[PDB]
Amino acid sequence: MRISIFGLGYVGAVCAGCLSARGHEVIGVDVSSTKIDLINQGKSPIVEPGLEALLQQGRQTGRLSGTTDFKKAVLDSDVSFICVGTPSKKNGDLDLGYIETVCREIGFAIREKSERHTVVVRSTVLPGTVNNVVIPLIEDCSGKKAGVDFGVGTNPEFLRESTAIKDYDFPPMTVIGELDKQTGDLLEEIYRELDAPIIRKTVEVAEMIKYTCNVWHAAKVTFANEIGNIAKAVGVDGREVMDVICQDHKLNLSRYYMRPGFAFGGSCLPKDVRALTYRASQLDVEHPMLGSLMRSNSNQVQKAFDLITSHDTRKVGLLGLSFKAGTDDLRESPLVELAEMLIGKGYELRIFDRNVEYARVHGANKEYIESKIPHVSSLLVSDLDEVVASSDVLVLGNGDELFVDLVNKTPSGKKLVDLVGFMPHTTTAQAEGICW
Amino acid sequence: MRISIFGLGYVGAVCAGCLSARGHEVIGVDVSSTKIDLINQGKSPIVEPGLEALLQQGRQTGRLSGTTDFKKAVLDSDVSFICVGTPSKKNGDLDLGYIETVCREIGFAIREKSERHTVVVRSTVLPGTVNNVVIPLIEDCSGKKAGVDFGVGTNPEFLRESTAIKDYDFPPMTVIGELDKQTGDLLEEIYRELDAPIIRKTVEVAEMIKYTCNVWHAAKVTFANEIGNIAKAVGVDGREVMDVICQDHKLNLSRYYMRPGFAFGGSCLPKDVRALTYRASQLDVEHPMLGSLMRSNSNQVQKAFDLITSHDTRKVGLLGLSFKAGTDDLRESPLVELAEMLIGKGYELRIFDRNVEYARVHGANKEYIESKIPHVSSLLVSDLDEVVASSDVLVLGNGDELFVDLVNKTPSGKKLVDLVGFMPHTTTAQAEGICW
Ligand SMILES: Nc1nc2c(ncn2[C@@H]2O[C@H](COP(=O)(O)OP(=O)(O)O[C@H]3O[C@H](C(=O)O)[C@@H](O)[C@H](O)[C@@H]3O)[C@@H](O)[C@H]2O)c(=O)[nH]1
Ligand SMILES: Nc1nc2c(ncn2[C@@H]2O[C@H](COP(=O)(O)OP(=O)(O)O[C@H]3O[C@H](C(=O)O)[C@@H](O)[C@H](O)[C@@H]3O)[C@@H](O)[C@H]2O)c(=O)[nH]1
Repeated sequence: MRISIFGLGYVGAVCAGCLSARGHEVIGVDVSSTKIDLINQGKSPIVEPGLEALLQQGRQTGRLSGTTDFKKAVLDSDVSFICVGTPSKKNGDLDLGYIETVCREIGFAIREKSERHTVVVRSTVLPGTVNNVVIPLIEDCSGKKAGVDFGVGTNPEFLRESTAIKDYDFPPMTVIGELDKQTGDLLEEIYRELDAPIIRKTVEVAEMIKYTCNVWHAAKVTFANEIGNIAKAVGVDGREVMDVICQDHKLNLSRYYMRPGFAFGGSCLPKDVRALTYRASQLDVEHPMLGSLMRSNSNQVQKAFDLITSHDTRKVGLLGLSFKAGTDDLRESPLVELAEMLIGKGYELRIFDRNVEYARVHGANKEYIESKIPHVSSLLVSDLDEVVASSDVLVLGNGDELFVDLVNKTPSGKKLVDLVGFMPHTTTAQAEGICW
Repeated sequence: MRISIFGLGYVGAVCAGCLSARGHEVIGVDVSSTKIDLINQGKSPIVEPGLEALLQQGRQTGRLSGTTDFKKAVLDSDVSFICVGTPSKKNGDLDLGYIETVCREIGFAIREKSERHTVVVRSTVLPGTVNNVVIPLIEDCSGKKAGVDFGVGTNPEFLRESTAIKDYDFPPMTVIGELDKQTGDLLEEIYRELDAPIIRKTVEVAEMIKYTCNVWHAAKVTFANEIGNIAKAVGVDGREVMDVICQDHKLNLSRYYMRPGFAFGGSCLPKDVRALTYRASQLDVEHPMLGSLMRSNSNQVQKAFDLITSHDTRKVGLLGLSFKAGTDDLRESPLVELAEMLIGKGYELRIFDRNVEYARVHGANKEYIESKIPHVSSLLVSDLDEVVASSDVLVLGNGDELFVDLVNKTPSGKKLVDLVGFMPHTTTAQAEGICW
């Protein structure tokens, strides 16, 4: 394939060498004469193991070249990858400056070109960028329409500097953001050989996936460092602790706990976050991320409240009260806190929870249910169909399978508020998700 | 084996059932006759799948019994598991009330016992608790000493409510905080048959692991929730986003990024955290956890600085300057930030970095190095031995394998500050770790 690459930095130079190696005709394009000079001499502009050899091979085979002539590069390629920088502005927002000039440059170049050109954004940009910045600019400068007259997609990079070539050859996955099907198919063909999944999504979803990956990496480092600081302070090797945490692939290094949804609760998570942060504090160990968990958690409870009370009706049916489905435990249940907020604000609440109902009459926590929270437990209704029929707003609070049927066959005149993830798709006028 | 379990709540009742199902003769002890009466009837005090059947089996084989008579329980068992509650005090700290009580009971009961008895704490308690609270109480109440007379250890649990039996039967791992080898060996025998590693560590490390696991679980939930909230606000399904993140077992769901150490840097992680958080703010999306990362990160740079400037000497040698070993990239390097802090406070700094030195001669970054960061680059020394010879404090800043030798064979008169994890062991008078 004939490929142009705009930006020969840490990402673009790697893509040029990697694509060159795979048999494609590659034209690297940059504003820096110096970067263009080094590439044409087959030299690495950066220290990245293996890159020079690949640039070398690319020149020797005549498949790799560089230039500042963007118009010619476009003219002589079928697809252009945008790999220019997107640094922070002073305020932390992303600076689209470089993206915009390349978009203008590309737009003007396809204006005179009759063959269908394709533009793929590899540069990391915030959700909405392609739809609100890239496309309007390219369309405006070219006088042609996105998708129809030129292909447009995104293809976020997951390469780490110092292992960039291995990461390219052996990625966790390939992500493609697509508008027109043809560009998606084009990208699929380019990466077909790699031993990894090809994931095709909308452009906005692809952009959000990339950011989430990077912020997750940052969060992991921060977590380890804070745990580490606390360990040292109590006289233990933080590396030793983290080493055993990393041996658990059932809970720790798995997808469990990673579904967006509602606040956590129960008698262990909140209590242990509070104790560990309290100990850190006593030991003068700063811990901003760990110290923010309870606040974020309580914010999630408020968010649910905000959704539920936005419907101009006081009739609410809460499906689930225990902190998780399958248990009767009410200790620090967010659904109990939600219930109390609603009662406090005058809502006509009915609650369904088969486990708590059962425990109310058979078990060891009857006192707590009948005497400590009668204001909540007195609102229990044995029949699910009655909570549903008499309520205007139905909130799926925990994961009881009993609630599936309600979600897929919802009676008329109800508003669903999904805190768990039962809904097959995204928010509609009838049903809204806490994170979808 | 004969075993007594103290506290028949969500944890102990499961342990009682699971232990008896494995042939052990179990005596459950609780202060609540209500729980005790129900267990003797082969009935579960909570709703937990399969517990009743396990409890009835224990009753029908004569292996499971319940009582308020703790003296008899101790006399008639080889080991006592402490599974009592450890709830929050009003200020967030750990409430040790129930633990203390059980410790005095056992101690008294033990004063009599002829055979050596073994006490194992399953309850989640902070590091320092067994040595500063449990042992003193028992020892003082028994008239005996820990280790020689009675066994003592910890054995945290990782069971989840609603799937407690399955979790018990197939745990991620077994963790033992051992003091005397006899206790440890005893626990090993109990858990030998489980298909998962048995990890024996000190009591402090053991407890730190338990707290870390739970706080990690909370952090995962919180991350997914915050990302979910942002996703919803930008118009996408947060679960679809998180679903793809979870398809990456190389970087996302792996141990990568989980070593305690130094701040993160480079031209992507900081920039992307800042951009995402900026956008979230614009969209009125609160994000306390994501919003604390950059502050935690800058705190970690300060911590390293604090370690370094604590030795009453101005001769600092910084080993590593790029944000990562293996690359010359200096963008948002925390090592550069550290250097600038040391320079500003007047230290006499020498810096070694092979990759940055090379880039100063070959590559497209000669400018930033020679004209944007002269005050730092002019401190570069090409010879590692000279940096070591001339410096009093040596900072291991990134993971260059060239630094291994210095750590294993450290010349006399040097203080090491390890920011990455080269040290084989924990902090000493001559070498200190940022998290060990
Ligand atoms: N939003 C969201 N919430 C979740 C998810 N998964 C779990 N939760 C919630 O996290 C909370 C705790 O659930 P879980 O960890 O399954 O149960 P539990 O509290 O019983 O077990 C934890 O504490 C035990 C303990 O200390 O005793 C641990 O042993 C155990 O491993 C758990 O960490 C609950 O409120 C859940 O709803 C998720 O993917 N998304
Ligand atoms: N304390 C600690 N720090 C770590 C650890 N692992 C990495 N770091 C640091 O994390 C930072 C980032 O390193 P890394 O992710 O290896 O490199 P890079 O920044 O080049 O790649 C990341 O951004 C790319 C990108 O957006 O281009 C991503 O593609 C890529 O996947 C990474 O997420 C560096 O400062 C590291 O030193 C750890 O286990 N512990």
